[PDB]
Amino acid sequence: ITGTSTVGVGRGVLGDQKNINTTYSTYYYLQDNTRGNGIFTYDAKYRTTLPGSLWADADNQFFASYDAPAVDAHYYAGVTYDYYKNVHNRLSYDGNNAAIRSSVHYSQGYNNAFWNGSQMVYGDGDGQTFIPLSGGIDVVAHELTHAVTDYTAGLIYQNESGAINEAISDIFGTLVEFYANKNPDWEIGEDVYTPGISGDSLRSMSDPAKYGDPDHYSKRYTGTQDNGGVHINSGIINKAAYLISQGGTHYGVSVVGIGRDKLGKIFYRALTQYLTPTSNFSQLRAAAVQSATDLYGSTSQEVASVKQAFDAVGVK
Ligand SMILES: [Ca+2]
Ligand SMILES: [Ca+2]
Ligand SMILES: [Ca+2]
Ligand SMILES: [Ca+2]
Ligand SMILES: [Zn+2]
Repeated sequence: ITGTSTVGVGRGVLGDQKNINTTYSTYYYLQDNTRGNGIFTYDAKYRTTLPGSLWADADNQFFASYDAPAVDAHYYAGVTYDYYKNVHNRLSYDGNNAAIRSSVHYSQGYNNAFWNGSQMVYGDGDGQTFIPLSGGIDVVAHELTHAVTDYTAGLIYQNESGAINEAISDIFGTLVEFYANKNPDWEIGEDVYTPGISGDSLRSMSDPAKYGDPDHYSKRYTGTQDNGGVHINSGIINKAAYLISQGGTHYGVSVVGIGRDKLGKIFYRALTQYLTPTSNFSQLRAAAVQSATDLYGSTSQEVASVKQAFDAVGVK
């Protein structure tokens, strides 16, 4: 809508207060004009019809419990946009400031969130397996990174290339969590998964096997579930990425960490320069090595740590 850019205040899913960018024209809408061509948040009102209605509010105050997922989806889309702009010089997901759109209150008791090809969608959860999914910044950034992947490498959502696709979203979802820097960890979804159980998460990058996910190529899932295990075999790549950043010894191979910034720069380059739609794990290794070579030299510690980390998870 056309109006005056302004600032509202609201409470998110976890009860924390934040400021959000809004647009005023009779109502106050969740439209943020300060970022590229805009961030737009919609109410799907418990239906599956998308996008729903652009979020309208009478007083620019978003403290109703019904408002909370909209506040978070809107605010964390913001932070994610900022991460890509400030750290990798990418303007929105298409690289040309495309509008970011999100719908919340999608369906009823829906325990997921997804990028549908054109927008993010967030369920409310059923109140015991999940609370509203936009409450976790790693989740929001994971979903938005899918949009990024679709516009660059375009990894097919199947088998190994799908696992890479999922791993890239977890990796940057985690980097974005560290960027916004409030309780960052190497777990996925910990803020919104099982509200009545502390210490757990949906997936772990530091130890994927914690939840039964492979952490070595020899343990990869080769059946047909989950599109050939795109959320399962990603644990192998997630583990490599964790090692590259933080270091450690894994299956007897030792890896010197090079830290988060470099891991981000390497994986973003691999993603935007060398990965293609059918890249498999072995090609991801070559892409990451080549990336680190471009950035730090063939005989750097960085190239050596990348090699170390893929040897550790059994990927040649
Ligand atoms: Ca209000
Ligand atoms: Ca966290
Ligand atoms: Ca996390
Ligand atoms: Ca939990
Ligand atoms: Zn995903």
